Amino acid sequence: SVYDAAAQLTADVKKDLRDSWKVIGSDKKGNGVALMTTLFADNQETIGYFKRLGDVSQGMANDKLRGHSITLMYALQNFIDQLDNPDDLVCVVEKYAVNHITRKISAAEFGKINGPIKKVLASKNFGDKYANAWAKLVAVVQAAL
Amino acid sequence: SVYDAAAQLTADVKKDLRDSWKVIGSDKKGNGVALMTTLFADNQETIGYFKRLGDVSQGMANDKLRGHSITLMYALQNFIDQLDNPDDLVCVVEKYAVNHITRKISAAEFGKINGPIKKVLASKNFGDKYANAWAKLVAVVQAAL
Ligand code: HEM
Ligand code: HEM
Repeated sequence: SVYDAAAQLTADVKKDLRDSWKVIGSDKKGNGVALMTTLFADNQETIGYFKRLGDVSQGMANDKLRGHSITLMYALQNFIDQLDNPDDLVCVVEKYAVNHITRKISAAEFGKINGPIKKVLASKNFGDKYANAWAKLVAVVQAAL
Repeated sequence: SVYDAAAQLTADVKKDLRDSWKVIGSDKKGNGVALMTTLFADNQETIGYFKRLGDVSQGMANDKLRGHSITLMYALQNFIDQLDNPDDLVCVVEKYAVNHITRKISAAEFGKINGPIKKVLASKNFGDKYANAWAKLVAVVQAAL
């Protein structure tokens, strides 16, 4: 359950999430678009779900993709800000889960984002330790799907 | 016609928005729920769009409502952060507009949030000057509806 998954976010996992977010979250537009383009590059099969965005290879020049990417980063910001209170983290996670459930995005599908996160992370000199911390956060959302 | 609506956000309006948000956005959970419960109390008919949230009477104690309220505040945080770049503000405003259009929420219906915003601002002692500034930000989204 999402309640069990939220409990896996221990003291050090939270710390690693905050430390890395401090850097990644500094450039939401830049890292946001980088995140999405990497997803479409590594997992070409996911592009179908983003039909509304249009020509996704345009990257930053695509207003819809840019608007979506920035918005995704504020969702991550939301998660980071709720780390102190698991009750609040859970209700926020379940809120964002609703629309993904509506789009038939499964847990396995959602998990595709870990690759892109690991990459953007590595580009900022944050290794496996941080990639794994984020994978645990993503797992909380997966549990709600 | 979003860009034209954004043109109304002059240097002083943006200054008033940032200053009041410094206070309002410091307690997203508390002020977010206050906004929603005030909307429900002032315009009972708006509850019709929120059947998914359940018993909205519980207010803060209702996990679904709390989750939605906090998330709404990050949309505003997003807007405030994009004020200086019309191109980014516009693509972000249109991104958020998609789901509201899908729910058949008209510009007039969306405009009902102005009353609640005014009361919440007043709670923190921000007068009409600030309420009008926020009305202009809301008008930008209304232009996309
Ligand atoms: C860290 C991971 C992710 C976060 C935090 C996240 C967050 C969001 C948010 C906030 C939205 C905009 C609000 C909405 O319309 O629901 C959204 C939309 C969307 N997300 Fe996710 N998402 C993530 C990963 C994914 C993945 C991996 C997929 C696809 C396999 C996915 C598919 C979608 C789709 C299809 C949309 C709608 C796009 C549109 O038509 O504008 N998301 N996501
Ligand atoms: C300050 C203005 C507002 C902002 C910034 C805002 C923001 C948001 C956000 C971020 C979401 C969650 C993402 C999504 O599903 O699209 C949302 C959902 C929603 N909004 Fe708005 N909204 C505002 C005003 C309103 C008003 C006045 C109404 C209706 C009279 C409305 C009705 C809805 C509904 C029905 C949902 C879905 C809630 C659910 O079932 O969980 N919104 N809004």
